[PDB]
Amino acid sequence: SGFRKMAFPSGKVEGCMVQVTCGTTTLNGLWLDDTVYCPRHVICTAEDMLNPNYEDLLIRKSNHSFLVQAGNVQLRVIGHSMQNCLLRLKVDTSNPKTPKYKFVRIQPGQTFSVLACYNGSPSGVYQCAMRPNHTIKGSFLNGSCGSVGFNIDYDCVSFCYMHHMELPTGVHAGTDLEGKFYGPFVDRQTAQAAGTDTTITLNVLAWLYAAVINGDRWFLNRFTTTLNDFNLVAMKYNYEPLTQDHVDILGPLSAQTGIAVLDMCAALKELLQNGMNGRTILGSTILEDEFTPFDVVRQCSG
Amino acid sequence: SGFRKMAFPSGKVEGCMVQVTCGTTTLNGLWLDDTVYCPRHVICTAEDMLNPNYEDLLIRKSNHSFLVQAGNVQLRVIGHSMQNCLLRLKVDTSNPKTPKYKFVRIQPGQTFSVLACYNGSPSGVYQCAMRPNHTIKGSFLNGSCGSVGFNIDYDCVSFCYMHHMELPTGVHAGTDLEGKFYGPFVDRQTAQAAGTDTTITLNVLAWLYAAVINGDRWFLNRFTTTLNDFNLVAMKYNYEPLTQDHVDILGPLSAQTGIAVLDMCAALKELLQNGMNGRTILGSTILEDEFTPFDVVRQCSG
Ligand SMILES: *[C@H](CC(=O)OCC)[C@H](C[C@@H]1CCNC1=O)NC(=O)[C@H](CC#C)n1cccc(NC(=O)c2cc(C)on2)c1=O
Ligand SMILES: *[C@H](CC(=O)OCC)[C@H](C[C@@H]1CCNC1=O)NC(=O)[C@H](CC#C)n1cccc(NC(=O)c2cc(C)on2)c1=O
Repeated sequence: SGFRKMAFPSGKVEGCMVQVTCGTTTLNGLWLDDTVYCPRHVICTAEDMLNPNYEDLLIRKSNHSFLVQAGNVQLRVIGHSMQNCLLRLKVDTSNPKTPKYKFVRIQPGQTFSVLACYNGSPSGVYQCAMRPNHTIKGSFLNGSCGSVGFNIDYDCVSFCYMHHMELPTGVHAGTDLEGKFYGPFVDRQTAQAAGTDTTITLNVLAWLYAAVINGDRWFLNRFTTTLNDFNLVAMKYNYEPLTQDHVDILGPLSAQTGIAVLDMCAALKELLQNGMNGRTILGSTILEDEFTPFDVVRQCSG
Repeated sequence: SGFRKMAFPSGKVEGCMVQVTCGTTTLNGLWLDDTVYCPRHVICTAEDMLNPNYEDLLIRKSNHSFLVQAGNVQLRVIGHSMQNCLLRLKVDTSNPKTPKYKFVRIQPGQTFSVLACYNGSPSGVYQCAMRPNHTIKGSFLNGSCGSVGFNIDYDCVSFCYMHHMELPTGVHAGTDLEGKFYGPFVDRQTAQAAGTDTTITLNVLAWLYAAVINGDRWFLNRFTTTLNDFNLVAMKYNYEPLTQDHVDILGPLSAQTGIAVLDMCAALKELLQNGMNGRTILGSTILEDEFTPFDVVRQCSG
């Protein structure tokens, strides 16, 4: 019945994306009740990037210094504070399109949809995963900062990402909605590097479980193996190692397909060794690891 | 700055997705002003699939025979007609969340976002392209029919797709919002086949133009070639042939990168002949053809 990388619907978040300008510099922010969250680097000038004192740069501002527009209509600011790497700006008006929501801090290999925005307007939406090295392989132009990542859960919106910046390799770094960065990164134009990235092993498996449910069984083999043998191979190929928790978590997809997590791992193990022979799994010629167990069922079961 | 497959934001459409039940059978429909469009096969029973008389099956129904719920609140039906392969159901109430909109009939290789829905609720959103053989490689479970495809253009929503059914290969068929199918397909459980599929040549190019703007130039070469030589190779590899219109259309990305459409085609030509040597373009190990010229700029320029 098909397997696509698919995002959550964006409407609920769309109604929360306001424009924040401070002096000249203009980026997106998130409007939940009478707060507007945006990156603190909104207060920076082109120079205040190599080495900026935020606490200081900010002590040189007031509520009226910041301009917040919903589509075209300004919100009057009445409070402005620093929340780690964000600004928490109080506003005269509380958002009428504010959904049920929570702020969460996703673990690496966990996924979220990004809503890419410019001057407060949403430009598009795509799925991605939080890398082990604590990065994102997003698509983000200049003015994209403030753009958010989120998981929906019925009518509840869980915010997990706000975009701050791009790193050397061409990869993206940002923070939770508590303004606390992901990985060891800082809001400055210094030379910072993402660590070496591993492959999210659990996700790769879930993706085979999905290939199977989608009638794609070629790479299946008879061989089994122990978590122990498999972990030795995983290290070679820079795969994140498998914890029994992970195998328990694949239980539902395991039972659902009548393939034992460890039988599947044996199939993977082989693929890591025996290439793919220019075949395709679900149409991919590489091992997709941006799909959680949860992603897989949700799509393949309701 | 990154290149992702990204959908348009779904909010505008989200507010248009109602549940339509007729007897037992329950699928999604689209609520624009006081009309509800849904597939006509809503009126079918499990048996009325191999060979159903719709005009007849429908002549055996009235306005109250159909149940339309917005989230949970019923819309009173006051008119029910057949619009080719859709139903046009009139309702007591006009939709308060109806956007500016038009109904268009995209050409093959043109793309749209799909909003996958179940019992009137949106489940997720993904980009795809209308294949040359007039199919879609979507992800669609049972109850997904009624789900729509669309292009946004500032605040205007252009509807181009409604989902009717799956075909042998694992591919998806449906219609425009005039109820007129795409390709030679019919709303019946007969054996219908998609033609052989070609590769959307223009899109493959735009995707290299994007790889280039995203600092990915390895596959570039010195060789040029004429539209004529390139078309001969295209046929071999089941690529859709290049019309000068197509090359004119790549003009903006051409100028934008200082690579001449025909210089780029020469690079492609080579790739079709000289594999990829297990390299990646924009991280893909195959030639991506689900990206229009227009898709490419929009993402890489605002
Ligand atoms: C924020 C955009 C925004 O809205 O703010 C301006 C109004 C951007 C997002 C970037 C632009 C390109 N791609 C992105 O993801 N972030 C920045 O530009 C940050 C600002 C902060 C903090 N920033 C500032 C200065 C330099 C850099 N870049 C690098 O450090 C860097 C080094 C290498 C190599 O590649 N990038 C940066 O992200
Ligand atoms: C519509 C789902 C819906 O909401 O209607 C039921 C309430 C589905 C969408 C399908 C389900 C699985 N994947 C999809 O994209 N469409 C149908 O099930 C249609 C109905 C019509 C018209 N339909 C009916 C009967 C058979 C088939 N399938 C095939 O013809 C077929 C043959 C092979 C091989 O694979 N599929 C069908 O789509």
